Amino acid sequence: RMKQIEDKIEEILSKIYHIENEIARIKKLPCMAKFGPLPSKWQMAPPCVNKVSDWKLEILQNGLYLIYGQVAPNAPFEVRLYKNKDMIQTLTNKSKIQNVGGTYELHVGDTIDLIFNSEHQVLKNNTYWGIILLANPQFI
Amino acid sequence: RMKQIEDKIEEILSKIYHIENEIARIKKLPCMAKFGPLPSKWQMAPPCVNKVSDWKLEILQNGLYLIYGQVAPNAPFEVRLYKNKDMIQTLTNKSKIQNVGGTYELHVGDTIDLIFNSEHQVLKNNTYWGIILLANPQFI
Amino acid sequence: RMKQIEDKIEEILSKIYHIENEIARIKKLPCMAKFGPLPSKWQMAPPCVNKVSDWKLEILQNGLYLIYGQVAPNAPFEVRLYKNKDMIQTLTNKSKIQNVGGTYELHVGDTIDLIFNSEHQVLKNNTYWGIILLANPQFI
Repeated sequence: RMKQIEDKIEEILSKIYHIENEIARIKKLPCMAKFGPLPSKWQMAPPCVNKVSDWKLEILQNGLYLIYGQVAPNAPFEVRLYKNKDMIQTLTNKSKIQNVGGTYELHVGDTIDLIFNSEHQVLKNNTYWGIILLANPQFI
Repeated sequence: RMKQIEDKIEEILSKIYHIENEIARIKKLPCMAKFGPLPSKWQMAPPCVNKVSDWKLEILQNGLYLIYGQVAPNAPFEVRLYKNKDMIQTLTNKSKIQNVGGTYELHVGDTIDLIFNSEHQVLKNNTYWGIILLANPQFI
Repeated sequence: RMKQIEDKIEEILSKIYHIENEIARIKKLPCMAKFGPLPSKWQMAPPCVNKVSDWKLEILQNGLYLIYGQVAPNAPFEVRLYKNKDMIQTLTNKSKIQNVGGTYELHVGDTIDLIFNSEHQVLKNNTYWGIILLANPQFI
């Protein structure tokens, strides 16, 4: 009868250890990435995105993303944000620092790219763009 | 004295079971909805919103929402997003695919509607809009 | 041998109490602030922001923020949103209610201010702006 009690106590300790493991994991528990400003390249925080090349990223998780950034201006001025082949934003103003992005549903395999007409039209040390995953509902 | 120990062990098991219940619930624990592209109608992920009619939704929780979507163009072109009776955005460009929405504080009872000037001006299979609840602070 | 069992049971109870404390804290666990519409002044929900003056706020945590609001129009019309000294948005339209803000990376010490050309150009009872912290990755 002592042995039973002692065997239950051993089982209880083990469950408590398991629980503290679950709690540790809960305490630890969004996906984001940013390119630039140079000299910084891709910075990230399963991944929802994969860097492709400078200024260009690939989406690895279906979902609702917010894209953000700024282009600092330094041949007509033109900076374009692309989703795959579709131009999704064009920046045209050479005087002011301009915001880039918006909220987009994106699917596995999509790419996002920020392309400069002339590389030297832009102050690469105050120009950057990033992305954050807001949600991944089943319907996307 | 054995009985006490055994009764405490029974009480402990029950508390552990309760704890694992609380953990299960924590592990399980945003509100979102999307209309379209057709043939899809309302898709959702207490609810913060209630569908009203096609393209139209009602808010059931006070809060800060982000509205998103795109209108794919196919009589002057005009698509309008409404909050109640107030037009909150107008889309006028027949060439490019255009984003819809922005961040809005919304209150219980508000409605959001996307209204097309001509139904057939739009490619309904690449046009959709959705909403996500970002936060519900007391001040809204 | 009884004493050992009893001492283990005491230790177990204490661990369970600790666990329920951790769970309580987990259950309790975004930073936001809103100014206006008047007569309301600053409303908030370590803080990520500190009010400075009416319509003006200081950032105390590095991070990615979404700024939102609306200006309800009532000398050429001009309302400007500032980040430090940089104008980041200008509102110029005296007919429609206009959205303010966008997504911005902000650093400790930055200020955000909404400045009216003429105070009485605006309906202060339907004009307000607010901010929400989306994320604080190491790279900001």
